[PDB]
Amino acid sequence: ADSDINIKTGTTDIGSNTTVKTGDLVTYDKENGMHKKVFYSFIDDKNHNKKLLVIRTKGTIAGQYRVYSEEGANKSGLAWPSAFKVQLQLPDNEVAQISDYYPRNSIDTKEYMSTLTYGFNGNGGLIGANVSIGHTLKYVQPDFKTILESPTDKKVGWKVIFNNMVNQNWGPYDRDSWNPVYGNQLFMKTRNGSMKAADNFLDPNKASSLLSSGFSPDFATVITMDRKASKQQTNIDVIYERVRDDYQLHWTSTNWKGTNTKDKWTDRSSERYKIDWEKEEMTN
Amino acid sequence: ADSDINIKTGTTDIGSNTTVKTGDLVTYDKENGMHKKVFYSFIDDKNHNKKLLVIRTKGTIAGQYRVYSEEGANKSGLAWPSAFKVQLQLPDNEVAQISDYYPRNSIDTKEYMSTLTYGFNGNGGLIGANVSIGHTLKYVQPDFKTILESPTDKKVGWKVIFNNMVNQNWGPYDRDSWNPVYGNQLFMKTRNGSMKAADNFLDPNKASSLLSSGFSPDFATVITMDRKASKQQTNIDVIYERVRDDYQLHWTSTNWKGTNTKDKWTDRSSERYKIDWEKEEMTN
Amino acid sequence: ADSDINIKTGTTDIGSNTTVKTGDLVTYDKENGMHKKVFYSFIDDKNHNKKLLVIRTKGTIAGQYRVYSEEGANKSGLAWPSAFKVQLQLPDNEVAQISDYYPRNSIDTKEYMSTLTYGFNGNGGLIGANVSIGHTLKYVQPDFKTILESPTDKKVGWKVIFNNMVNQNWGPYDRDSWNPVYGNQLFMKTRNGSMKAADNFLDPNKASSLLSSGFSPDFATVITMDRKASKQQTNIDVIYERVRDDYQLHWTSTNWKGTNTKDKWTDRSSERYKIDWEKEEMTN
Amino acid sequence: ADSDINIKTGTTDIGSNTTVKTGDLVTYDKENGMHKKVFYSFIDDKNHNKKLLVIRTKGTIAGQYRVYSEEGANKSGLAWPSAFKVQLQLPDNEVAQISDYYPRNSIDTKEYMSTLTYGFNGNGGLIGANVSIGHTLKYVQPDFKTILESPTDKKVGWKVIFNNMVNQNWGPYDRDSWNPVYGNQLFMKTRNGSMKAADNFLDPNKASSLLSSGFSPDFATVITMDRKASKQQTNIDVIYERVRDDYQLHWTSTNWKGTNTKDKWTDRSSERYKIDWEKEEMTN
Amino acid sequence: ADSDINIKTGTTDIGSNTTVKTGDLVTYDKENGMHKKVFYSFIDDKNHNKKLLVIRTKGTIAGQYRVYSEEGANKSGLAWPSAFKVQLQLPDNEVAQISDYYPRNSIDTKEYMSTLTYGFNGNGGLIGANVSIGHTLKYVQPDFKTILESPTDKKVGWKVIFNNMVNQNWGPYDRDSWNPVYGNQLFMKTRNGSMKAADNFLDPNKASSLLSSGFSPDFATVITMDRKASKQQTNIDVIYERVRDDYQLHWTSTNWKGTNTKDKWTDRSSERYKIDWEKEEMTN
Amino acid sequence: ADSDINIKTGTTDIGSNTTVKTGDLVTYDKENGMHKKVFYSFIDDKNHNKKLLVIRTKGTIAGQYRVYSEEGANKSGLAWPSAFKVQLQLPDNEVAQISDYYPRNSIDTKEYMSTLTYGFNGNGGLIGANVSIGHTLKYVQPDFKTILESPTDKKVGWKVIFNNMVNQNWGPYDRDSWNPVYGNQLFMKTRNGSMKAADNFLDPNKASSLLSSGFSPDFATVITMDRKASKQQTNIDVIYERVRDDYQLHWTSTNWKGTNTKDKWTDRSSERYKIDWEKEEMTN
Amino acid sequence: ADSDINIKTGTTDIGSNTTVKTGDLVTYDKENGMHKKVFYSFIDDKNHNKKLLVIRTKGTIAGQYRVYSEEGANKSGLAWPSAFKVQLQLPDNEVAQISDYYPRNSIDTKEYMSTLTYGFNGNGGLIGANVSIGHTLKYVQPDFKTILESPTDKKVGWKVIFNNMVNQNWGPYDRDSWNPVYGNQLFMKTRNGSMKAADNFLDPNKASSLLSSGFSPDFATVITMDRKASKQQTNIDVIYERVRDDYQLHWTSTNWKGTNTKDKWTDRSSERYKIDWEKEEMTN
Repeated sequence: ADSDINIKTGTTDIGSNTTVKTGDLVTYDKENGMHKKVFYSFIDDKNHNKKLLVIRTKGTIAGQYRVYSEEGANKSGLAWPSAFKVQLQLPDNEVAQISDYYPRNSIDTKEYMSTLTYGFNGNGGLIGANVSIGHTLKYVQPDFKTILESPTDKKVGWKVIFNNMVNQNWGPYDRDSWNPVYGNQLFMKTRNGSMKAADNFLDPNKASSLLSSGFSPDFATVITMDRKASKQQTNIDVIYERVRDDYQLHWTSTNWKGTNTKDKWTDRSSERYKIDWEKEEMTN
Repeated sequence: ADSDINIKTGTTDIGSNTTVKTGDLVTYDKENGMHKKVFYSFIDDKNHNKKLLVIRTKGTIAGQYRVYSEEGANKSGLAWPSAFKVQLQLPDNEVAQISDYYPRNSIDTKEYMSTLTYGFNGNGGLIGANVSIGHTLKYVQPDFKTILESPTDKKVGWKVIFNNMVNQNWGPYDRDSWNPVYGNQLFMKTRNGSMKAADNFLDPNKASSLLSSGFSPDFATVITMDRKASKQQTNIDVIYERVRDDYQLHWTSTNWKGTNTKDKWTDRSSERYKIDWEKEEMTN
Repeated sequence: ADSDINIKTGTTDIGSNTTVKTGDLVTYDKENGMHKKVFYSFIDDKNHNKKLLVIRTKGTIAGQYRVYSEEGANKSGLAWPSAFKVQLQLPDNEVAQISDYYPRNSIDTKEYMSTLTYGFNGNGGLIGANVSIGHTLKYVQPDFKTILESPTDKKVGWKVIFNNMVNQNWGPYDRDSWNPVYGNQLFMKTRNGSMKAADNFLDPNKASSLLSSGFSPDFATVITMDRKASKQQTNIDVIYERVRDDYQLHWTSTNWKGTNTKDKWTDRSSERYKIDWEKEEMTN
Repeated sequence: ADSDINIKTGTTDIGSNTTVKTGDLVTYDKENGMHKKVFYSFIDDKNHNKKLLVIRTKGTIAGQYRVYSEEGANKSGLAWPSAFKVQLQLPDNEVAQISDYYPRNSIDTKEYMSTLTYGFNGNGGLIGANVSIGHTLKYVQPDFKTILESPTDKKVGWKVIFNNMVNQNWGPYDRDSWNPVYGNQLFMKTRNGSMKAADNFLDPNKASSLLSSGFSPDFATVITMDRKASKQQTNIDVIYERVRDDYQLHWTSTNWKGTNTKDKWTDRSSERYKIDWEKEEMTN
Repeated sequence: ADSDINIKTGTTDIGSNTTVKTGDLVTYDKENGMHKKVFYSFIDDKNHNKKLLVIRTKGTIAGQYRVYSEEGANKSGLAWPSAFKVQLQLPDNEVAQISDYYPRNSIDTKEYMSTLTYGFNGNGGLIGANVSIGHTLKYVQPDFKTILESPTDKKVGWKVIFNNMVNQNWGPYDRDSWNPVYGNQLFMKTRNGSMKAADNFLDPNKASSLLSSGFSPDFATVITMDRKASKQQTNIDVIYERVRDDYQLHWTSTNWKGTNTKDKWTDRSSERYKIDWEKEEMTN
Repeated sequence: ADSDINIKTGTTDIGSNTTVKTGDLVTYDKENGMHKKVFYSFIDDKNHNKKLLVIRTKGTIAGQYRVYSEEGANKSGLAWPSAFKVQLQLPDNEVAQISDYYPRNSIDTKEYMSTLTYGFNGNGGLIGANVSIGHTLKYVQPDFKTILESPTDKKVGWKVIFNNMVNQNWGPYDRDSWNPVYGNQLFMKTRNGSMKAADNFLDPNKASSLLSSGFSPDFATVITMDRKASKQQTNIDVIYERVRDDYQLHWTSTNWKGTNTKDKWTDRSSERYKIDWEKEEMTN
Repeated sequence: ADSDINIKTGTTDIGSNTTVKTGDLVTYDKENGMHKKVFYSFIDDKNHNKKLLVIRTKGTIAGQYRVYSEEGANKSGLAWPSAFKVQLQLPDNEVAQISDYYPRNSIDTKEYMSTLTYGFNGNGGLIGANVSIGHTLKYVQPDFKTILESPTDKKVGWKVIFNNMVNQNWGPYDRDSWNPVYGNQLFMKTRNGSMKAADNFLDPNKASSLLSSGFSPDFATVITMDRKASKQQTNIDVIYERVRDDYQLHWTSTNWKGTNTKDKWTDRSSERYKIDWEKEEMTN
């Protein structure tokens, strides 16, 4: 892009020959098991008109993939995290504004084709099967899709939701995955087994790593502030969320039918913060 | 290209050993939900005869993918954005001129072939089926095609229109996608379901990310101005648009037939701007 | 190549530790809708015996893809650009000479093979079907082929002609694409439709981007001049062309048969220019 | 990411123009055969508010893949390592905190498709076989999955567990791999052989290299400490583990049926360590 | 290679910290339409014992792809270039010697294996069909093969000959391509057409770009000379060739049979040159 | 990894702004035909607490692929090297310790999924053929697998053993490769031939290059030593091994049955060495 | 490797901040048509204990692919080069030793798995067809294999032998390629033709480029010498070889059967040389 306009590389960039102020803020949630890391770097480029503070939202959010409760030798349920979210918010009254953020929403690329279709040899003719022709396509489906919640001048949000999961190397089961005979098969182990329901749950290790241990954010954001602002201080609200579902399962005495509610429980490890732009330091 | 003429890399470039002026202008639309970011960098290279101001049109445009209205337990509609556009315009009287822009329109590459065709073994002969031979091809179709509206010395425009969308992992449905029995199936959930029409709409998360939250421009442009101009100031008109369609659906008591009008509503978050070339600053 | 002779990289290059003169010339065609950009960079390397001026032919040429005329509810035509050309010419009397140019004409790579052929099991024998064996191949066909018109010491020409186009994801139709029953199907929408012919044309957005808006040159050239020339000035003739065709269509009351003439109309946005080698500046 | 916000590369980084202190600590387990390497590098960047000590956990853990015992000409067993783990722990009372770690848990990418499905030619119709359509998919399964145990402010853990193994180039056998007739076939050599059971074990060289010799960690971690801490010293607990299983096998006089217990034995080469932050040295 | 011996990159190279002399020689053939470009760069490295002059043979050779003559409404011919050659020669008496040249002759890589062959189920047995097994292979065939004519201390030659060409996307026709019924089909348009033979020739644009306009050399060579030579001057003979064939065609009143002679005509734009090693300049 | 923690590249590295001592030790085995090369480089980084001497084990080990003996017109054998090994050892009493080594043992990656399996159309149902489903898989098998012998604080060992070999482009024969009718076919030429057995051996050139000439180590190791050690000297034991097998073959008057013993003969070109850490030199 | 031990790149290398002596030696064989180029670069690194002279064996060896003799209208032969070899030798008495060489012998990588095999549906059972299962495999076979002759402290040799060749795009014929009916088909043109045998030979241009013109070595070697040697001079013996075969062919009056002898003739362009290590110059 930059070099495509024949501009020398790095000419239209920022963060050079200046004294920046980085930092390190670490916080842990003893109850929800959520790790927090908001590594920052203040930018005060002279050529750049406004101030900057690139916010790197590191850390991790645990999974808590465990059997929360059992209700008999044939009935039991499991709670698993379904959507880790980070909706950072900035108070309206503050003049500070979000101006750039990564990741973002990118186009999804398909690859469609057509193999063979003709009216044979021995054989007005506007059959409806004209769409019933070669339809070869291809694309990929990551199990967790890092979406970007539609931001604004105040709130920048992300949502890493559950797309689908493969079980027993058979069927890309998703958040609904309903089979009338067997119910849902998201984390099943035996279809017609007679084992204990609490113990008849798919092993967390042989599944996606995100569910078992957790997920680690690596998202980034920059907030821009007027250089001539009287008060060089704002409020950063960091919010780590989790959406546990209720993947219940019961034995119909013939096969195991399971039902999963949507967003049964939520967690919110919100945390206030203060930015000392004058000191170019994010106070803990 | 440059090195292919044996020129040393970077010799025929601009933006070196000079003092450039960058900046930051952020604006948000409280009603249309449109974000605006026009990050700029003034260029005043001595070897280069004219002035420059590379305009980087960042920001985002929301999607507003929601059920706008319902008209009964069997009839309802949805409004979804179809074409985000950025048609920046510059007044005619101003001597400032656009000279380069990215992205542009690139050639589309196919890959055609032929598998097998012959007159068997046991078998003048100019059958019409000579085109009915091996026709294997391959290419890709992004769901949103970032077109470049044919620019001029004043107006440089872009249009990120909707190419197609895949639903239920079955059929690359597009802006027309008409099936006489079922109507349009762009965002359907159940074909023969009996659920509420307002609630019988495909979930925004399991679709393209652009529709749900929105789309973020990353387009760039440069306007060149005479170095000996008496008045070192022009007018930049930044325009963010959206084209919501009207994807209604109704139950024929047998199956759900939906119709989508074209360009039912539009939005235009136009914004005047002033460039202080003398100050090498884009005033807010 | 250079390093293959064990020469240090960049040793046999030009454009280093010297003062070059770049520039910017912008011009627009109010009638033909053609943009012009001849970004230049003068080279006066001391080690290099001759002078240089690398000419970068940027800009764009509009498409003007519109329904030029209609001749009844069943007969109508469309004019679409078929070959954008840039034939720069330099007057013969001038000693200035072209010496290098990019792009050029490159070899086309096929990939041929053979799957299976044998005289079975139960089965002198020099059948003509010895060529009727495994014939698997593969290669790519870009829709617009940037050819290099055979240059000389005076004229360097390019021609970006139309190779083929895919319609309805069915058939790589080309500049002739004749089917006796249906005529030409380059930009058809309905084969047996009853809609208005002027409105029965394939949408420009769902086709190649070049036809709808236009095409943007990025070609480059260098002209070399004697360093001891008495008159340090020549004449650059920049020429942007377009070849609109006449893709008419008519309804045979059974199906739509269309005919496309070849090179029905042309445009030539020729422009004289003057090079001030003494000033190392391209005067507008 | 960094350059996507147009920041100059390396601007938002640490570890520059400062005097760091590296080191080398080597320790070996004469009994368990575990190698230990905790290569370290102290960081005291002035711009960075806190202290750092990036911990590189090199070394190796042997496999001890040998026939531990035999119980007759037809019955014998083998002990093989199933899960190498490194759960470094830091005492709670110490203010030192973990802030970043690599590797982490990444999304798993599938690639799903659909080949062909239609209601033929000669042939309401809501068959249950609508999911019985083209389901072409592909992905990769590494035999050892480097998982990241859900960390916290004190404990950062890893677990390189056994995913699956291919035997005789036939069947991706895993940790359960139960066939009722033949039992488990993880490390079998002959299915209906009459050879000695202790000698009827798959050769360690023609299997995964990890089991035979061992596995070498290359994991990394950084602990951050308050710069104004009164006591500049903490306690690093490095722990190398192993989980030997009991892959026994017996001859049923017709075929060899083997059973593998889960986590029969474990090893823990825990090692206390002391960090002299004042000296910027990790004492052995 | 160099770094594989642990040598620092660039240590065993030439052309550093020295004053080289480049240049520019341009010449055009007003009759044969051949462009000549012998861009040069003198090398006088002190560490290197001998002198150098790396010769870069740029320029182009036209195609002259036109209907040379017609001999009736059914008989006509076409002349097309078949082998562009550059055989640079240096006089024997001169002590100057060629020492390195690019391109060179490289190995051709195949990729072969077997799919399936077995003696079925129901079925000494040394059938001759043991070679009639899986023969899947793959490789590529460029249409023009840049061969390196076997050089010597005096003559360094190249030959870019015609390998094959694809017509009508059907059959990789080559320099012989004989079919008894239809003759040769190298540049045919209609097999059983009744159109004028002079006009019944494949369009040059829809074929390889080399034939229509021409081909551009980019070959390189270096000649090494004794540093203590009394006479610091030699003679460079640059030779650009072309081999037009005679692709005639005639109508047998049933189908068009064409014959192509081999090397019917040739062209030789030889050019003497003088090297002033003392001046480190290639005089025109 | 390093940059993933946002550390500047090269910050956590060693071997900079210091004076290192390299060297060159060459030795050849006149009898076993083993070449020895232990290229070294002493490291004395001030920031690094300990000393270093990176040991690069270059050289080669011959193959000696020849017909060692013949025992009649129908019986003969061949000796071929099966496992080149380099087990460097360091005496226990010496405080010097191995701390890092490359290559190491890496995970093996498969690629598995399913094509198609269903219960047809016209057709409780827990058939054992549920594993008999789409089992498409693929991976690579190098013929010589560079394993890493499980090291310790004293001995670091490698073993490049024979995985498999392809003969006659038919069958990936391995170290056992037993066919009851034909015996082993590792290096056979004719299955039912009548030629001399000593001459009926597969040509060494049309096989793997390692067997014919030999194999060249490129392995590396580093030993770390206490900086405050009283005696700055240890003993490096370099050992190059070879494991010739006995691939005999005999004619059963119908077909050639061959047998290959395991590890029939071995060679050990052990060599003592002395490191003068004080001189920073490896004495020959 | 180097950076894998966390060593800074280039730390354990040679050839830096020192004055090296390159050179240029050119020689041509007027009879055998062999070019000779032994480009050299002396290395005298102070840190490195020994001396160095990296030998780059450039040049070329002609092919002489011509019809050597004809013996009747039906019988004729062709001589073609089969194995270009470079066996450089150094006299035993000289202390100079070879220590590193490129290219070397590398492992060959296959890619094998199974597609489908099962005992059907309607169908102890240890059939011999258990090896008759999915055997999909793939790998590459270059036509000329650059082998490394097993070197020693004195002689370093290479051998670029003929692997196979494809004729008529049908069959990868090799050095034996015997078919009883047609004989050898290495360079045949017509199988049942009646043309002159001397003229019935495959055209050299439509075959591998190596045979027609020749092959160009690019091999490299380094010889190391004691720095304290009394006599700083040795003897380099450069040897370029060729192995012409005798590919005769005769007409059996039904088909053309050809026989090719092995190594019928050889050539040896040996050349003595002298190294002046004191002068750091390779005298011609």
